[PDB]
Amino acid sequence: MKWAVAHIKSSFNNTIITVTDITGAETIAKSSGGMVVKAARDESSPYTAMQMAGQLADQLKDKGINGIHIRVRAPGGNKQRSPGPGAQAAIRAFARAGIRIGRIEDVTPVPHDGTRPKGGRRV
RNA sequence: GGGGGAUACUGCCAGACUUGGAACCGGGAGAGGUAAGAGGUACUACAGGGGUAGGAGUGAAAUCUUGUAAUCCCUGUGGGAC
Ligand SMILES: [Mg+2]
Repeated sequence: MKWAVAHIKSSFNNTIITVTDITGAETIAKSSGGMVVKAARDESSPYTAMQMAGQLADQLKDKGINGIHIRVRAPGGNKQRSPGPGAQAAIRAFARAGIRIGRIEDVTPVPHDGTRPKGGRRV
């Protein structure tokens, strides 16, 4: 019974995923949108997220881990705040890969009043 | 310009009257003001540990950034705004 935690940085342009142990100071598997898929336009797709979850599940099985919690985050703060579409797709692809999922937490770093939000309002 | 009559009216004279404003007390309300301090989270700087082919961004791209190990993750120490 080995427990791991997968970090999913889901954006509107990418959904990088890295898998660590409980302490988090050691990583096991990692794969971003462009790590396996060669199109930047399709790096944030749910199909790319399921491909990343599948290609991480076999490495997790090789390392000896069958269950991972999910710590999903958006960029957060002075950028995009809500989680992207790749989070639920990655977690469902992990659950369909055989890897059990327990707790899933949305841990996007939320600022109360952080630095100045870069934006153009209408543009 | 100057005389007589009137006293409502307004201006003059001396009080008063409490409603108008002014002053004080009571339990409450308020992102009211200055002064001081602490705090919240995020960000960021460097350093350390893990890990290894891209991260960022776009309508799509490229500059930019990354093999001097970035992205992501963990630890720690400072930073200024908010
Ligand atoms: Mg403009």
